[PDB]
Amino acid sequence: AEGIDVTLPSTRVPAGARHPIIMLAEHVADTFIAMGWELAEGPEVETEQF
Amino acid sequence: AEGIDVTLPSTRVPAGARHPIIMLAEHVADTFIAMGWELAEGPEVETEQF
Repeated sequence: AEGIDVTLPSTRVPAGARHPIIMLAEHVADTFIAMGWELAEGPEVETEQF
Repeated sequence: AEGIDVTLPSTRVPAGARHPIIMLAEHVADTFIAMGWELAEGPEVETEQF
């Protein structure tokens, strides 16, 4: 007796996901960090001088 | 209209934590991987030859 349905849904938290483009950028970054490189940043609104 | 108490507890999931020793190993591994090194493994029960 005391038998339960072990296949009943147990996830009360909705499905979440990071964007694949962010995931690809994350994997690309990890590849270059593992080779000794670093991550630089820059503003989106740029001067014409640069 | 009456406002709510914005400081009421909202975290219904208990507090979790990774072990500090595991996190220190993660930071140590990240430090050497950022220099080009890699991570090698080995069983804990070893032969006396090795």
